[PDB]
Amino acid sequence: ESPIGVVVSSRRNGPWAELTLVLTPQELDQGKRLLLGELVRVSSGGKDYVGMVLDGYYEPVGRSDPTYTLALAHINQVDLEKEDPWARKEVNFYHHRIVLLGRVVQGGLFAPSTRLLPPVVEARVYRMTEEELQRLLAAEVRTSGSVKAEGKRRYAFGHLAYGLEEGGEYPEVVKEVDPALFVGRRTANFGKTGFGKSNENKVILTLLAHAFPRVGMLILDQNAEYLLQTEATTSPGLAQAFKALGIRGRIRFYTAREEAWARRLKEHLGTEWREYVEVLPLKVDFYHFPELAVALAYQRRRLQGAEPPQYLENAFYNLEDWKHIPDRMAYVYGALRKAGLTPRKGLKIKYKNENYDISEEKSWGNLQEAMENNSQRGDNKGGARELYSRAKVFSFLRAFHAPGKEANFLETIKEDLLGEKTEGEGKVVILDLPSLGEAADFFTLRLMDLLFDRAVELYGKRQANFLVVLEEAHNFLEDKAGIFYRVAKEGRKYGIGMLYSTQSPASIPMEILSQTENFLVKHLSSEEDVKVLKRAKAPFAFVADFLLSEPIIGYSYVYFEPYQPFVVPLRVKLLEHVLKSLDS
Amino acid sequence: ESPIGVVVSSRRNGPWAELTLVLTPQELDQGKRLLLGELVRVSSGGKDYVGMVLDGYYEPVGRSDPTYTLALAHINQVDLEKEDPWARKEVNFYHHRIVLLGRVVQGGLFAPSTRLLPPVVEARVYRMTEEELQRLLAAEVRTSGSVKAEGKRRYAFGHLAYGLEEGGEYPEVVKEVDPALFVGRRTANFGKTGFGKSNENKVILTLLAHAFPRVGMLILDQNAEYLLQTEATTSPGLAQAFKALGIRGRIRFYTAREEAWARRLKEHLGTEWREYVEVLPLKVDFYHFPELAVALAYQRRRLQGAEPPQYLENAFYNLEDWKHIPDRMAYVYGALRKAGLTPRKGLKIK
Amino acid sequence: VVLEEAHNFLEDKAGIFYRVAKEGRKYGIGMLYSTQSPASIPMEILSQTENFLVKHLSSEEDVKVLKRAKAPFAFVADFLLSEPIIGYSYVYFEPYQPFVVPLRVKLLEHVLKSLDS
Amino acid sequence: TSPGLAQAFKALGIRGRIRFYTAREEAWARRLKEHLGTEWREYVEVLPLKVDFYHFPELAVALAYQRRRLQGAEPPQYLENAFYNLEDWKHIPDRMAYVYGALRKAGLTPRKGLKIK
Amino acid sequence: VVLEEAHNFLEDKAGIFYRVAKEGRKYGIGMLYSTQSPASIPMEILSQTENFLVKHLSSEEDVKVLKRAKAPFAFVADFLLSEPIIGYSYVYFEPYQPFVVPLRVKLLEHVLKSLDS
Repeated sequence: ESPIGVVVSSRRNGPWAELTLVLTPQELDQGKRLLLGELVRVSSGGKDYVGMVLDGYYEPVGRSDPTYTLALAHINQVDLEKEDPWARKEVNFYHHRIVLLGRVVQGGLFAPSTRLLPPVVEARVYRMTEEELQRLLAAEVRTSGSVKAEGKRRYAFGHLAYGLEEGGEYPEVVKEVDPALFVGRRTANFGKTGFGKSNENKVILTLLAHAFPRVGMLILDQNAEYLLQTEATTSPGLAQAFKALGIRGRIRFYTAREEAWARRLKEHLGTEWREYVEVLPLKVDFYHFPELAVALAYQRRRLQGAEPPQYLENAFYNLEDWKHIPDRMAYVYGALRKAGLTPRKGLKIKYKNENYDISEEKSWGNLQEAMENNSQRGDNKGGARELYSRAKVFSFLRAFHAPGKEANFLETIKEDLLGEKTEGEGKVVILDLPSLGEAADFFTLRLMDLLFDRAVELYGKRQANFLVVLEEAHNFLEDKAGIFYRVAKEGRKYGIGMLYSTQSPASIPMEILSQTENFLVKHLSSEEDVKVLKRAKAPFAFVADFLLSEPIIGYSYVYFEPYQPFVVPLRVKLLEHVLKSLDS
Repeated sequence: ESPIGVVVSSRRNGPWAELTLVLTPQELDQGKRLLLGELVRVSSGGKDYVGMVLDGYYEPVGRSDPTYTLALAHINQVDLEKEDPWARKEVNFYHHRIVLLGRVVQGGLFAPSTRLLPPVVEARVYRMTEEELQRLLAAEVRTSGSVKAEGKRRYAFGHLAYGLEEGGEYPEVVKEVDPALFVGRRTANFGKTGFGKSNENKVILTLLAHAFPRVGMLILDQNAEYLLQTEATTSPGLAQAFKALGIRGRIRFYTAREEAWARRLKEHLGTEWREYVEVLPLKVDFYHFPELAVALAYQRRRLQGAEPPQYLENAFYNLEDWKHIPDRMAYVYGALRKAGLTPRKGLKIK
Repeated sequence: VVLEEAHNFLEDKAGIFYRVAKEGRKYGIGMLYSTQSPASIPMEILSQTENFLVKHLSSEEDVKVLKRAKAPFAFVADFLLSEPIIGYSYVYFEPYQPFVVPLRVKLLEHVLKSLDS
Repeated sequence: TSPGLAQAFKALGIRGRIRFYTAREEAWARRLKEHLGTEWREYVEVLPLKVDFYHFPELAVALAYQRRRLQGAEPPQYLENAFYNLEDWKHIPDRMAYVYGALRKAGLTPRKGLKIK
Repeated sequence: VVLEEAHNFLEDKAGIFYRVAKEGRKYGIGMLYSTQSPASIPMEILSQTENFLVKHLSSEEDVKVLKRAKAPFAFVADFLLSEPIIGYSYVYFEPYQPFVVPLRVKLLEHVLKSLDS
């Protein structure tokens, strides 16, 4: 209840007002210290201001020579702490710099900065208490003289901390976050690898599922750390988090390794694991969907110089026309069978006028010979015949082919997220991208194009209401004509949110960064990464030096646009403690 | 075990916390000195910090005029050491700056930098011991309240040194690396030629080969230095190191001068050199891979303004299609034959 | 992949070596690249590099870009700029190393004599 | 609580000045009925936002030519030729037959009674 | 190979003399090239050079480039800029020479007289 020190000066340094505080020898003996980045209370003329410690330095006070006094005692082996108390009282001062961030007025409105500069005899500095700190983190910017809205329930996201220093942690001062900030808005996760990215991504997704049971998710799992993230560690995944919370029939898992994941799911979720996770195949029968086979081959590696062959281009554009002619479709099916794709039993074609059986080895030989008897003159050289002759281009499709499937998981996911009968009620979709091998990039881009077009059709009727979780976003957001770039720019108009994570803010386009609403930043060691962060968001200039020099795991700076007063340093809660708290 | 000097100032300079201390005449006469870049211990408030010596200079202490005093002592031919000791002790001070890197807490956790700034009357500076240095070099970053992870075996890489200055070499403080740091990640080697790049690269490759016998290497040797010892140097190559370590049948050497390299390998490794190194040709049959020849023609020098001919462009972009028409392949084979490339016996075209 | 004089290959952002250096971690391909001109290497590769071994550099731009890439290299700029010592290198292995460590590096002969024992 | 231009015009008594173009006429008409009342047709006029591409093929050609072009732009030659010579083609009927046939094969339903030569 | 007015042959990266300078050490071909403006030589060739014999330079760009290539030349930049002395040369042989040494070079007549004895 006493002032920390004495205010000796004040001024305005650019757009911010600052004051100088001095700690006396009597106070330093009692152990009174000020940490950097700490928030303090400044009282001047009946008004309370919000302050922050910026700098600390040593200056002589009065007519003293600290260097001569201290050096002389060392030479004479004089113990200042015990033998010469009067020489210790004249050099034991310390200075600090405090900025005035603003005020909390009315009913939680935050008035930024100030136009009144306090005189040195009217200003006092106090240490904030836990009750005051709780009301400070709830302050927010609204217009003027208006009533606070209140409303949706809030959830604890993390508690205030000032680094790893002893006494700088406040477990009871928690920042409560309304999960509505992550619905329909962009969220960026920055920081070095292995500093707490996955824990705070799973915490966000667990709060969204609990608070909003009608908002879906599309998780493109690149590192396989979202379904069962036990991963020989002790941090649970979303499937285990949902089991604890009692959420059933909301996770749909797509993978090409169904047997491997089913065994893992059984040993972690128990015998009843099918009530929480549904496993679906990512393999497709290319005989049922030959248009996917041509599209996959049309957009392959194309070593250095891009050389899309003419015969693939003709088949790519005119494959739908060929489906009405059984004569031409024989070459398409024969091309797939020649490459080595195993067909289902009983599959029959209608080459010429005789029905052949591709699945049978003897009849497949007769069809092969008949395709050479006709191919003895001009006939229809080109088009379908080119595919049959150059059928080695479909060799790589063997890994993705499963006879007798008729699934088309691309259409299944669209019905899961934007289906008419699947209206609301939530649906979490997790895709095992590594199991898709080299076709993961083709199917991910094709899926996003399919989902975005359906979201536009629903405009004026209902919103999409699903979130896109993207990992290593710098590989997808760097192209101004990419589908992910368009979603991150035009997705707010159709109720589509994005939670994209990357290790470097400098690799994201500045126009994408300037539109992101929520920022969660961890340790960054690159000068350009910090500079880009300060360029996009002005408030991040007060924590720029801390980010460069403090590799602390689990320590994050959060900022939610547009009505948050300042950047709050937080120690993000572990998912294990979130589950226990949500169990009440 | 006494403080090195007296701390006279402290502040924060950017993202780091620095302090200024003074060395007294008594300490300089006994030979107590601080090396630049040396790691020291800082005691403050019952806590230990790691500090690094960054700068040193000379500044007058008190109301003294060192220039006038020294100049007038020199002018009058006065031995300050044995004739006027008071004047000598009035000006024999030195100043040093030390930055605080962080703290070691729990069982080796490293807490970086500091949010707390020490008052000048309680801070003290001590020299580090070899045991403390060994403990400090083993510290690392981990979350909180956890134990060490340990695991795989480590191999010594080098020992701490503070330059070529005497007394700054610590052979007992070795740094041990885990070779898994080099598997699947990126490593950069910077420095001008002749200052130890090749030795470090060969040490890293030998450690990786010994520790991980399942990971291969593709070495692009532009200087012909990684296989055998270079002229005027006795530093062995990878073949000699593999022979010493007993690794057999893992090196496949590709060259266009197999005879000379075989002679050198017989000279160095001996009669049984074929159990360690396999020498292979570096030639391509261009009648079976005409695309290689077409590409080699298409990315020639093109001096000054580039001059890529149209026919070479269309060949480079349409050889795949031309491979299915006999006359185009006949023309290409005829061009190759007219160039001078002898074909294999019995080759027939259509 | 062991690559020498990497500034001739990593400069081209459309080249194969740039793509390898940027995306080889996913497929399990490692890179060890050596050069005496760090300033000609793109900042993305420098900032995403894990292990660093730095020796004497006779150019201010190289040391400046080294400091810009990683913050802990800010305390060893002058020593690198002014001291041509053979076999003396500053090492930094990411991501849990506190600071840059100066080392007199062992010779290959000593390493072999230690390994065979 | 901030009113739109339609509600402000209704408050000010300004009639027949707003012409609203949308592709969701039904939903916007529902919203206008909810907000402005039964006489919303005296203030706001809702009009479609569609084009008959069989009568304006230049719009279709311009739409196809200037599309997204992911990564580096790769404009096809035939699209450029059409984009620069459709006006000339308009005076040669059997060349226009190909354009109309392509539009038909795309899936654009035509009006009743359309004839080509 | 002894080359005069080297800036006319070393400008192009695809030239034969550029390739001889860049890759000629692996085959045992040496080069001694003379030019008046160091700023006309590409920085690759300048960084690949070992021996430097520098005389009076009056342009700031030349001395700036020379300092950028070789740091030890920053100690004699002003002397080079201000003193047109005939026969006065600063020598520096890489990579083990401590500092740049200023010399008055022996004339050919005196060299012949000394070598005869």
